[PDB]
Amino acid sequence: EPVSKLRIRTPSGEFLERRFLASNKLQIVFDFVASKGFPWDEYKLLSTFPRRDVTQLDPNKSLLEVKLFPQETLFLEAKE
Repeated sequence: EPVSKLRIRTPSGEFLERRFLASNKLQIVFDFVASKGFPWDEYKLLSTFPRRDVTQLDPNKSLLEVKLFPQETLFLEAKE
């Protein structure tokens, strides 16, 4: 029960920030960024290394299961 600390950079270049259960399902993060106004159908959620569009990952997996732990910076970007 330890701490995933994510920093999402917005298109404005500003930094969304918050912590989750590393045991927390991925959909949770999906919702967090969505609630802050950044919807899946419209935005790629990018991890640098290994470069993956996290949105494209199965929402059921854990942040632990997806190497999102314990100190990542992510990137939102228009799927247009």
